Amino acid sequence: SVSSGQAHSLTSLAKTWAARDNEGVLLTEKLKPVDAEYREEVHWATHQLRLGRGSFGEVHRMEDKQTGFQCAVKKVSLEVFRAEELMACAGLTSPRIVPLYGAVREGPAVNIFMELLEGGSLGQLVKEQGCLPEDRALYYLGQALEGLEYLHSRRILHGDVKADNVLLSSDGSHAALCDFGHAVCLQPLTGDYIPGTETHMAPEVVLGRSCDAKVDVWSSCCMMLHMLNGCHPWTQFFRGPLCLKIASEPPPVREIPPSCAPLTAQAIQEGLRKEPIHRVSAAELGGKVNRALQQVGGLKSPWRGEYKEPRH
Ligand SMILES: CNc1nc(-c2c[nH]c3ncncc23)ncc1F
Repeated sequence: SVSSGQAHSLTSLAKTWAARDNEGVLLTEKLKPVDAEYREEVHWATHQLRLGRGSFGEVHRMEDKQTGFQCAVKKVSLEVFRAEELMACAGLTSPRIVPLYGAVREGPAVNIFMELLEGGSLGQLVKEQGCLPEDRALYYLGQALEGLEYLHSRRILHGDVKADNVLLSSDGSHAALCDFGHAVCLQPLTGDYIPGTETHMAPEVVLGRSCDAKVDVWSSCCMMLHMLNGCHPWTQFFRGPLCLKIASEPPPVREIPPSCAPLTAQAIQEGLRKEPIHRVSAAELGGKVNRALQQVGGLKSPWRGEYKEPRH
């Protein structure tokens, strides 16, 4: 059956789902079961207009019929369901990670319920604006790294850090990490891995070497270059596949715009060190990014300003 409760009940129940009628745990007052049940189109209803596409399923705006509260729902098949989806975001203290409202299995699918962020993704903002000004880029990279810092401290690796997996609030002030389908647990180094976006992959993952929290740091600076240039790393210079180039070529520091401040350029360099032992952690890179943001003048640029042309 489907009960109200707390994160540990959901995670241990997530292990039984990932190991393989209506069961789960709702972690918030907004979503309420009726007679210990919670079923699609019966106790809650999906909206027709889709929110987007996740890694292992489409994301929809839903609405609880009793309470009237709306949330995001990602339907993931049991055949591709990973317990790390919920363990990466269940009961987290950080505001820079999209909070889990609950997870409920209904037959062959698992319905993951998450808080709505109405501002769209950072990827959509970059597509619309063309590219973001330096202070806006630093600001969002700073908040992404606060989220990563917190995840890494809890032995969780995101595994697909990019603009599409960073949601924004309506006013652009708050940013948070979403989509934990590539999430991996860390031991006192990584375990089993699902591949993220090729352009954001660290050299250690392509070389087949042992990976750790520093993979998300590499990806976060690839996301920084994307924000600044309007295009992913590598793609202006090479055509796919990129794995042999990522392994052999120098890190894409040449894609740092020359307009950038000293501390911004230096921050991107330390985050894009090829050897993960030489590469800064999330917490360390976050410090550099905050200091670089202060150097440039803080967050001055307007929320959805003019269209800056991407690099060609
Ligand atoms: C589209 N990809 C994903 N999106 C969200 C998500 C949560 N809350 C949201 N609010 C507004 N848009 C989107 C979302 N979660 C996981 C995903 F894989």
